[PDB]
Amino acid sequence: MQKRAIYPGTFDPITNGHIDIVTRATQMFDHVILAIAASPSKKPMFTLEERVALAQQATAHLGNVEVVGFSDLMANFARNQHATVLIRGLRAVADFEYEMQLAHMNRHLMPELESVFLMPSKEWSFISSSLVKEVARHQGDVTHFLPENVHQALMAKLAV
Amino acid sequence: MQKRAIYPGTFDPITNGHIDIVTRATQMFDHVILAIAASPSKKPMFTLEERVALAQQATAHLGNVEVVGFSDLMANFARNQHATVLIRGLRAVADFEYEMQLAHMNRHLMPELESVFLMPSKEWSFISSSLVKEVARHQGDVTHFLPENVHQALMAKLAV
Amino acid sequence: MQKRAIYPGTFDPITNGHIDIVTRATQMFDHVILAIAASPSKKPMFTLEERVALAQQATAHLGNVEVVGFSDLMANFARNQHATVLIRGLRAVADFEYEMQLAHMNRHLMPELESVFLMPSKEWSFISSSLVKEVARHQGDVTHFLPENVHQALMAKLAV
Amino acid sequence: MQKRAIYPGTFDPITNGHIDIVTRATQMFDHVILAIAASPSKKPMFTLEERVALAQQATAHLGNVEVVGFSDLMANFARNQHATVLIRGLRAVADFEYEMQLAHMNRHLMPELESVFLMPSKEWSFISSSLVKEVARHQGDVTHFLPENVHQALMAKLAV
Amino acid sequence: MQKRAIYPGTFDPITNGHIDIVTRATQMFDHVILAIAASPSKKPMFTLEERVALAQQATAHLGNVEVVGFSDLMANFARNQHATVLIRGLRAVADFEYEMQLAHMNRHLMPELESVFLMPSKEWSFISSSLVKEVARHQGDVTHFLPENVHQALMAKLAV
Amino acid sequence: MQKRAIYPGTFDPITNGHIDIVTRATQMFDHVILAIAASPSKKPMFTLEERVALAQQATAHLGNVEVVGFSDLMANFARNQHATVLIRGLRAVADFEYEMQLAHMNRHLMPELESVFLMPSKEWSFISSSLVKEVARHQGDVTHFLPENVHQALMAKLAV
Ligand SMILES: COc1ccc(Oc2cccc([C@@H](C)Nc3nc4n(n3)C(=O)CC(C)=N4)c2)cc1
Ligand SMILES: COc1ccc(Oc2cccc([C@@H](C)Nc3nc4n(n3)C(=O)CC(C)=N4)c2)cc1
Ligand SMILES: COc1ccc(Oc2cccc([C@@H](C)Nc3nc4n(n3)C(=O)CC(C)=N4)c2)cc1
Ligand SMILES: COc1ccc(Oc2cccc([C@@H](C)Nc3nc4n(n3)C(=O)CC(C)=N4)c2)cc1
Ligand SMILES: COc1ccc(Oc2cccc([C@@H](C)Nc3nc4n(n3)C(=O)CC(C)=N4)c2)cc1
Ligand SMILES: COc1ccc(Oc2cccc([C@@H](C)Nc3nc4n(n3)C(=O)CC(C)=N4)c2)cc1
Repeated sequence: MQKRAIYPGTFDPITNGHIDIVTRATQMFDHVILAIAASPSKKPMFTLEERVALAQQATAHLGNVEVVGFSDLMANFARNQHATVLIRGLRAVADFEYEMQLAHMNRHLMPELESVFLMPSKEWSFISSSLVKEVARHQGDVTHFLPENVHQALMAKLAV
Repeated sequence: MQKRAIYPGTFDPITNGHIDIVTRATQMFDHVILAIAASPSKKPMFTLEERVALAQQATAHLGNVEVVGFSDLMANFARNQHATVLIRGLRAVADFEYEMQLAHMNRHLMPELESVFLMPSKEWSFISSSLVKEVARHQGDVTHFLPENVHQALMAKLAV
Repeated sequence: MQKRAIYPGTFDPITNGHIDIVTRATQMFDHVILAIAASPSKKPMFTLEERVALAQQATAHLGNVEVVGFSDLMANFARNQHATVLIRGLRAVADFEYEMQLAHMNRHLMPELESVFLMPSKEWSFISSSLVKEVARHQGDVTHFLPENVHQALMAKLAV
Repeated sequence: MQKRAIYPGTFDPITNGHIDIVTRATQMFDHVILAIAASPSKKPMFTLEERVALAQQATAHLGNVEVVGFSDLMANFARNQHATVLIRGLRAVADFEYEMQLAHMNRHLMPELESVFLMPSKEWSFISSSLVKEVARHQGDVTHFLPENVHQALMAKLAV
Repeated sequence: MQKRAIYPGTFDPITNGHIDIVTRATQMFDHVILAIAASPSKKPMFTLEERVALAQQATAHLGNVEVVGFSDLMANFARNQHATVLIRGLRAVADFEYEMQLAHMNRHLMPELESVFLMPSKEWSFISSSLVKEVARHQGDVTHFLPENVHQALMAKLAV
Repeated sequence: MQKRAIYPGTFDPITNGHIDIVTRATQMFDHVILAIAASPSKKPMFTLEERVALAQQATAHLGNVEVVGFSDLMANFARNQHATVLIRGLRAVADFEYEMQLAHMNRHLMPELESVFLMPSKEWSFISSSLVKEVARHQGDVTHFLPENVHQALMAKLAV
């Protein structure tokens, strides 16, 4: 069906939970666009360029992933990427309720973009980019939760 | 029973979800005070005066609605408006849990002010003022979710 | 106003949580119909005649409560009773989810019947007729959760 | 791709919510197996032969749907059918919790079967086969929630 | 300290999730009573004598565990056993809601019994005795979720 | 078992809900460290020194409580305090979901630190330090929710 899926988010930084979801998406769809939202208003730890480079390196082993950045309305960027599948990761109820609101909003903005929720391994079901950054800024060991390239970049960013 | 109900919130800006709730309240109670909290600390998109004017225009077709602004403790403002009914809208679990805490707190502050939860149409069960503003600031079409006067005011506010 | 409200359920048996909710309803509506479903509850410990007599005695002090048995679809009975307000009690998240489904269904069946959710005192926010029956059947003290007449009828029921 | 997806359940009876989910699945996968469990549902109102015939007629317009009965563990049937995608529908939080448990269990049983959660239209986000049956058995109108053939079979079933 | 803790349930059958919770309890309290309810579970697959023998063998390596059958209200048995700590396991939101209701009820029945909630490993955070039984009865592999003796008894039970 | 428990948080300011939890912990464990996180990035109302002094005065009647401040990773501070028990308070689902993520993270950081959740009285099940501060800054009466010393300090802080 030459299916194109988009997996959007801030990925600040991309975690093993995100790698898990994008890997599951590549096994299901022909082409996956991992889309990184700039979102400067949220004051990200890494620049958009840094996040794109980290995600490209962390997904280099998957042949059907394309990493790109965007500052647009996500649904407009998905239409412009010719995506018909919108990948979401399902971890907690609080995330699920907010994802339900976003999916109904995205369906009003682009009805042909089908929201699909994938479930990560139990190993990453309790992690987030925010939680990993919080632990790391207090010098806690987060090597288990991030791709090697990302872990070294996070340590460097926090070292000033 | 000459019942007076208060429907408080930031209404920044008032949405079709809020119009739905206030319409249901006017069919049940003799007089409904739609109470707009100034809350400058939360940095609202619209000034309190702008929110009051938008809500007055959006509820002008309902004869038993009175739009007012407040900066007081909500329960003190409700007592001062002679309200005995406190209208809340019920959409998601995250909102419900926080509304439960506020209702127990409001009952300690003013036990005769009865919290009543009304449920909006399925059409507005996944929207919020925050979500509409987020979509609009990324140029997404939010005409369906707001009264006409509000939609034009929101576009003007974002146009700088 | 001259609002007619209906508060339906199995009330098997009526608890202090139900008395709390029906009391709050009588403070805001002119007439409250406490509607007892003829259908068996998940138990069903008390017969309809027992449930009606217990509810009548336990609400006798409330001048604007009418206790009535019904066997139809609740909305069909609410319609024939000219009720325009449907009282529901909200204790927790599990309650909320199921009550939201029922409220959207009741609105489809009878749109002129408005669902209103009231919150009981913290005192009764963790009880149900089911829990009370399980504890009492297993020789636990439930005196605090019931009107005196219900406590007497429950002891009589468990003795035989 | 040539992806084979399975959408299992009791479908007792198949509703407009199930038609919505199976339609979305046919738009993203080459072949969709709508798998009907031989096991009784919490009711079980319609026999397996009735459930299959109703689902076949209600999905006849979808060229890539195959309606099939099964009695094994769902994952055992998905495995023998060479399905690599497992379609689930997500309506609310109560659904989510139980579906998460089942998805982790299905991944343990058949890791090559990827669980995918789709969201139905807001129109069907508050219905289930169970709720439809309870309303219809109690003389309530459920026409809007069902395909025409199912509505006809349900009236015939309740008449006898 | 000399704290006596009680960990009650049907344990039909005892799983690796229950072993995980009882092990954590033995690491913090001097004596742990693993209390098996004589009452049938939603199934009830194993008889009380089978449930006790299985739990005894599966906890034999833990020196401070005492496996005991009971038929009374749990709090009545905890009281007579001089337990001051009541062990509960928390896996998900559905568990949490019901456990909160039970904990407030147990505190009313026996205030000197303190409810303590422990979290199992992520490995067992999505299993229950009910789910294990449904999968095994339908010819699914549940070996990973059970102690070896329980796995052997379950195969023997399903064979006849 | 000479058990040492740590009860960490921002306690900005310590409430009657926190006093309830720490009192339950002192009845179960030999020594309880009430650990106050500095967290200057969150812009606390009270300085770390003020929070420590308020908590010491509010827990002076409990002989086995030690109040200390920390700016470290919480798990490292717990190891350095020789704690093997981590006290958490369980009020709402939103808190529970976040507490589940923190407990799995804390278990990866310090597996021998056992997270234990205690449930406060129904009286404090709907309060938080944030909610009390919000009500107080709008001049609402919060005397019921705080120890006397804390209430007077909060009034003084808000009086400028
Ligand atoms: C499931 O819905 C998603 C998923 C990921 C998304 O990625 C991000 C993350 C941060 C910032 C942005 C910015 C650049 N654009 C954007 N587009 C939106 N935004 N924000 C909303 O707030 C709501 C909405 C429906 N569409 C996008 C956006 C929406
Ligand atoms: C259901 O309870 C509600 C509903 C709507 C409300 O409206 C707002 C919105 C934003 C700001 C304010 C300010 C001006 N006054 C206020 N009064 C409060 N506030 N804040 C709380 O934070 C908590 C509380 C119990 N009472 C009021 C307040 C409370
Ligand atoms: C908030 O909705 C309510 C509230 C209380 C109710 O009372 C009961 C309790 C038990 C049994 C019945 C029987 C006699 N009639 C009935 N009417 C229904 N029923 N069952 C459903 O299952 C679903 C539905 C939407 N309407 C009514 C019914 C519906
Ligand atoms: C998302 O998991 C699903 C989805 C739909 C399913 O369909 C049904 C419905 C009713 C009855 C059955 C019977 C025939 N087989 C079955 N297979 C199971 N069963 N029961 C469980 O209880 C748990 C489990 C993980 N697998 C299947 C089964 C599992
Ligand atoms: C956390 O509360 C618990 C935990 C485990 C328990 O174990 C079981 C399991 C199944 C059956 C029973 C029977 C024998 N006694 C019992 N005691 C109860 N029961 N049932 C209730 O239904 C509610 C309640 C508060 N106390 C006990 C009981 C209560
Ligand atoms: C149940 O887990 C808890 C409970 C209370 C805590 O106390 C606080 C409160 C605010 C600030 C801090 C700072 C000083 N240290 C810290 N340590 C952390 N932090 N932050 C996280 O964000 C996540 C995490 C797993 N460990 C600690 C921290 C974690």
